[PDB]
Amino acid sequence: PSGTYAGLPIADYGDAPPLSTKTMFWRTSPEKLPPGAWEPAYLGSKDERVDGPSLQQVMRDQLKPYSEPRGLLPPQEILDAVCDAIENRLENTLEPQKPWTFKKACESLDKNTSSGYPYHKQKSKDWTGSAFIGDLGDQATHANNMYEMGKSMRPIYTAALKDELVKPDKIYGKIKKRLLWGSDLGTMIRAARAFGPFCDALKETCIFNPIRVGMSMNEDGPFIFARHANFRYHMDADYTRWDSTQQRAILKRAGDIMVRLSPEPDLARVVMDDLLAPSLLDVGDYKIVVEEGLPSGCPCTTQLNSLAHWILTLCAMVEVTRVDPDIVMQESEFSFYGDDEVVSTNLELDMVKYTMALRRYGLLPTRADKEEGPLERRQTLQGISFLRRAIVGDQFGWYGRLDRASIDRQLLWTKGPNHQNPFETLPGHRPSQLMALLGEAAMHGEKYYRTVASRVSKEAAQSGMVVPRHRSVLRWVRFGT
Amino acid sequence: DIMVRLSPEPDLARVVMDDLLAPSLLDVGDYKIVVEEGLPSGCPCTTQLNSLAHWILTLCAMVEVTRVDPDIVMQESEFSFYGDDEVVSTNLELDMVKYTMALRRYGLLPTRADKEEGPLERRQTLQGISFLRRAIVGDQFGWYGRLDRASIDRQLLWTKGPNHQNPFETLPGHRPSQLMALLGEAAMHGEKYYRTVASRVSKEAAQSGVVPRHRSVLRWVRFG
Amino acid sequence: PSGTYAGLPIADYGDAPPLSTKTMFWRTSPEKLPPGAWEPAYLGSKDERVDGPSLQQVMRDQLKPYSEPRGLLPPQEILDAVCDAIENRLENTLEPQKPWTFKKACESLDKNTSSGYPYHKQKSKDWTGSAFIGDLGDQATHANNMYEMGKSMRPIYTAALKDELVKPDKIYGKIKKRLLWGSDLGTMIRAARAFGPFCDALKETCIFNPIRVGMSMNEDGPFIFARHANFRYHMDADYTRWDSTQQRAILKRAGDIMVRLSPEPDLARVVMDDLLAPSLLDVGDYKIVVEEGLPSGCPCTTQLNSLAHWILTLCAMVEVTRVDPDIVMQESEFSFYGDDEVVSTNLELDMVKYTMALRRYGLLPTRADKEEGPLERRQTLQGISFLRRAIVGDQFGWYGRLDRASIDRQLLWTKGPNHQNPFETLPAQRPSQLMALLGEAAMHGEKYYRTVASRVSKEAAQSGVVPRHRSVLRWVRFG
Repeated sequence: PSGTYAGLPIADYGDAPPLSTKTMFWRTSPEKLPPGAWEPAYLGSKDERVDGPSLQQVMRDQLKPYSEPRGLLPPQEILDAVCDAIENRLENTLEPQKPWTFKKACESLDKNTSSGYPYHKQKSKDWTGSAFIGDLGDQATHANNMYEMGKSMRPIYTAALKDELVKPDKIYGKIKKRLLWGSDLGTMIRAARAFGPFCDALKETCIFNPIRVGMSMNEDGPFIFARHANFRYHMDADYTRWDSTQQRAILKRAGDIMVRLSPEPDLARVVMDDLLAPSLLDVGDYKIVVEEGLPSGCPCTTQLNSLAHWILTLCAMVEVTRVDPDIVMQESEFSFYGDDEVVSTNLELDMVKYTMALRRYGLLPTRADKEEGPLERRQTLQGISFLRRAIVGDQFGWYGRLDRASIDRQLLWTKGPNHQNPFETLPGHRPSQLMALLGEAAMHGEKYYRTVASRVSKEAAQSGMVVPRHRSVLRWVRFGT
Repeated sequence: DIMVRLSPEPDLARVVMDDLLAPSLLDVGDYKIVVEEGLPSGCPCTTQLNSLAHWILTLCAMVEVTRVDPDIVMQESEFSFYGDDEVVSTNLELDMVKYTMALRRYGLLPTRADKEEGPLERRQTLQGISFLRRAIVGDQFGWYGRLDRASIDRQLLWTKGPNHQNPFETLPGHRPSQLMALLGEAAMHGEKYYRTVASRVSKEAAQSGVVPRHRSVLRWVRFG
Repeated sequence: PSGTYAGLPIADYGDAPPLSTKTMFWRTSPEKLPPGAWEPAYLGSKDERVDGPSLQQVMRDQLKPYSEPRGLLPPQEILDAVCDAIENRLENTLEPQKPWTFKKACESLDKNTSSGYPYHKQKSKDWTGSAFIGDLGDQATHANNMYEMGKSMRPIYTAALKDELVKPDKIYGKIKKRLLWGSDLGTMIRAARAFGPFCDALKETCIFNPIRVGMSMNEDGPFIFARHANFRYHMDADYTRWDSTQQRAILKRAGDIMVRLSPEPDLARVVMDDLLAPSLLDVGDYKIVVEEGLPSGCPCTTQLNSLAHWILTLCAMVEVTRVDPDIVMQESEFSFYGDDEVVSTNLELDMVKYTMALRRYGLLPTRADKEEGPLERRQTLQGISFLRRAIVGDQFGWYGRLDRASIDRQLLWTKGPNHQNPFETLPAQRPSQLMALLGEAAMHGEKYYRTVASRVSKEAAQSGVVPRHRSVLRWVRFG
C-alpha cells in the first residue's frame, strides 16, 4: 500500500480502532451554562451541539504541521558546548541507579490506559497484580526478550484525540482537537526497562535540575519558585505547537544524553534508535510515516522533551550572550515540564535576538498579548504561569495557585464515565474535588473562599462533610502537616 | 505571653511561665543567689523563648528605624533566628546607624566583623554570613551551609570521650561517624582540600578500625 | 487648513524647526557601560543604538494624553474653601512687591534657551547685557507695548523632546521621550512683567509656604525637613504624567490667586486669560489647539503648577477628612515643586478614599511597588524624595542626599556640547562636578566615600585635592 495521507507517506494499513465519540466530563447542575463558559471538545458527527466535520478531518488538520518544513539547526559549536554542559551537570547531580527489572517495568505502567497496538485493550484487563498474562503477557515477554537480546523492534503509535475542556471558539468556530500519541505495550515496556533508572534519578533531584518532571506543586513548588525569584529577570515563551515543531536531531542529542547516563547504555541505545527513527503512526485507515516532530507516547518522553527544551533554551541564550553555557546556567534558573517553561536569569538578554533565534530554530514563541514582536521579560515572578498554575508570592513565600476561571470550571464540570451528551448531570454523588477546590479558593482570599463555599454548600445539599474556616484550610494547603 | 496564649492549656502555661521568668535562684555552689535579669537558659524550651525574644527585638529596631508597620517589614524581610544567632535579609533601605543605635539602646552588644566600634555593615550578598557555625555559600546548584576549614581541622585534632584531666591523652577506644561527617563537610571545599583531609583521615585510620570518590560524597551531602 | 493631529484639532501650519537629533550627555570613559545603566533618550532616525520610529511619532505618543477626556472636578464648595484658605495664607505671608520693569523682566530670563516664535533664535544671540536688540528686540518691545495697553496676544508654543538620561527600557524597549513646551519671547516678557513680583515674594518665603520654588537644598533644606518631620504621617503620591492630566479650571483658580496677589492685577489678568486660553502648540508640521493640560513653557508656569498641586491635594484631604482646609494646613506641612510633592500630616487619612479622590480628579498617583491599590503612608520622613534628593536625618539634623544610583550615573555621564553619538568621550570641563559628587558620597559614609574617591582619582588621572571624609562632610553639611 502506497500513497500520501495528510501530506505524510503511507506505510501500511491501519489496525487502530475508531476515534472516540464520548467524553468523560459531566455537568454539575442542570442549570444553563453561563455565556462564554468552557465545554468538552468536539465529539464527532454524533455531537448534538454542532454539525461539524468528521473526526478524521480534524486529525488531518492536526497532522498537517508534522509535514511542515523544519527550521534551522543551532550552530554546531554552540550545540556541542551546551549538550556537553548539560551532560556534565547531570553527571555531577545524578546518583547512579541500578537497572530496572522486567517486573518493575511492568509495575511502573498505568493499568487504566490502553495497551495500544495490537490489542487495544485496557492493561488492567490482563493484569494479575504481579505480572502480565494472556495477550498482553505475550506482548510484554516478546518485548522483554527483544530488549535483552539487543534486537530492534519497530514501534507502532496510535493516534487519538484529547478529551478536555476547550474554549467555545474551538467548538462553535474553527473546530480543533488536540492530537495524542499512544504507544504500544512492547515499546512501553522497553522504554520503561531502559530509562526507568534515568527518569527516577532525575526525579530524585527535581529541585536541583530544571527538568521539573515529578515535582509536587503543593510541597516542592515554593522552593523552585524561590530559587527562580533569586534572579532579576523572568520570562515564559509560551510556545505554540511545541511537539509538531521539534527537530529529530535535537531529540537525538537529548537521547544521546539519556543513553550515556543510563546503567545499560547499549540496550538504551537500541531502544532510543528505535524511538527516534521515523515513526509509524496509526490513524485508523492507514499506518503512516511521521519523520519529524516529537513522538509523545512513551512514558519517558516528557523527560526527553524537557531535555530537548533545555538544550534549545541554552542555545538561544548562548547565541545571544556569546558567553559560555555553564556561566549562563549558574546565572539562571530554569524550570521545564515538556512544552511548559519558566526562565529566570540575571543576564541582560536582548529579547529581540532571543525571539529571532527561537523562531530560527523552528519554534513559535508567543507574547501574552498575542502580538508579533520580541518576547517580554519582567522583573517579577508574579503572574507567570507554570503547570497550569499562577505563581504568587506573599510574606510566607512563593506558591502556585490555580486561577479563578479554572475554579469556576471545576465547579461546573466533574469527571466520570464516558457518555454522549456533555450536558448530562452525573447522579453518582465527588467530595475530594470539592475539598481541593476549597483549598485552591482559600489561596485567593476570604471573599472568593466565601463565594466558593456558598456554591459548594449548595451543590453538596442535593447529594451525599463540613466547610472549614478559611484560616484552617489555608494553613493546611500552604504548610501541610 | 505569646507562647502561653498559643498553648492548648494556657492557664497552666501561665503559671509555669510566671515561675520561669520570676527572679531566678542560681546555685553557684557556695550560695544560692537571686538573678533578677538576664536569660535563665536551663529549660528545654528556652531556645525558642530566647529566639522569640530575639525576633521581637529585631522587629522593634526595624520598626523604630523604618517606622512602617511590622507586617510591612515582615513581608519585605526574611529573618532567621537560633537563639543568639541571626540572619536578617531585607529590601528596606535600613539606616544601619539608627539600627545599631537602637540595638545598643536596648542593652544589646552588636559587634562588627572587624571587631571595631561603629555601626553595623550591610552587604549586597548573602555569601559569608554565618548561621549555626556554618558559612552561607551558593553555587549553580543552590545555597548551602559549609563548615569552615579551621573547624574541620579542629574536629580532626580533637575527639569526644569520657571525662579526664589531661586533654593531651590519646583515646585508645578506636569514631567512624564523626570521620564520615568530616569527610562530607570537607568535600564542599573542593577536590584539593578533600584529598588533604582524606590523607589525614587515612593516616589516622591505620591506628584504628572507605574514602569515596569526591563526586559521590559531594552528591551525597548536597542532594542526598 | 483643517484636520485632526494626534487626536487634537489643527489650527494652522507649522513654523517650528526640526526636532533635535543631538544630546548633551557624554561618556566619561571608553569602558563598557554597566548593564542596566541609564543612557540619553532616543535621538531619532540617526540614533545608532536602535532602529526606531520617527521623533514625530514619539511626540504624537506624548500628545495623546492631552486629547483624552478629563477627570472630574472637585466639589465646588471644597474647591472654593481651599482656594480661599490658600489665598488668605499667601496674603498673610507674602510681602507686597513693586511692579516689574521691562528691563527687569528681560534680565530675569535664561539667555541659553530658544526665543521661540517666530525667530527660534537663542536669546543670548540678541542680548547686550542690558536689553534686547534686533529681531528679538522688536519682539520684546511689541510684547511690552501690548502689555501696557491691556491688549491680548495669543501665545504660540513650540513642542520639543527632553534630552535626559533614561532607563534602557525607554530606548531598547518601548521608546518614550518626554514632551517639553517652549514659549515665545513675547509671552515670556508679558508673563514676567505680570508675575515676577509674585514669584519673587514666593521665593523670599520658600520655608513658610509650601511652594518651595527657589529653595537651596544645602542651605534651606534642613529647616524645611525638620518642620516636615514635626508631623506623624508622611507621603508622596509620585504622580505619572502630571501635566497631561491637569484641568484648565483648576489652573484658572490658581491663576486667579496669582493675579489677585500681583501688583498690576488688570494686566496680569489679561496675561493669564491669554495663558490659560486654548493653547497653540507648534509640533513642526502643524500648529494644533491644546484645550486642556498645562502649558509648561512660561517662566511662572512652575509656580502655577505648584499652586494647582496644592489646590488638588488640599481638596482631596478635605474631601476625605471633611475638616476645614485651614485646620488641615495647621495640622500638616506641604512641599510642592511642580509635580513633586511631600505631604506631612497629623490627620488619620484613609489612604483608600484619598487615592480614590485623587484618581477622580484625573491624577495618576503611583505606589512604589508599581502595583494598583491605595497609597502608602509612612511614619518617618526618611526615604521621601524631593528635588531628586532623598530625605535623610541624623543627630545633626535633616538633609537631602543624592541617591547612590544617581551618583554612579553622574559618574558615567557628563554634560557638554551637543553631539550625535552618546558614547563619545568628552576630552577639562568637570571641575565643579567631581567635588560635589565627593561631598554627596561623603554623606553616605567612609566606605562609599572611599570607593567614589578611588573612582574619582582613577578618572582624574586623565585630567589632573581629595579631602578627608570628615572635612568635606563638614563642608557639605555645615559649610
